[PDB]
Amino acid sequence: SVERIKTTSSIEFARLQFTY
Amino acid sequence: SVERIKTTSSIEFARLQFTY
Repeated sequence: SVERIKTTSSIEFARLQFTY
Repeated sequence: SVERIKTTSSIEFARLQFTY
């Protein structure tokens, strides 16, 4: 089966992850 | 008297508050 990945417009969660 | 609450499109101030 085939699907589409939905991407959030906000990367700041991952940047907060990196900083923390 | 009634009014409408205006919400900012950016939540990262509160997330920075939490992390800090």
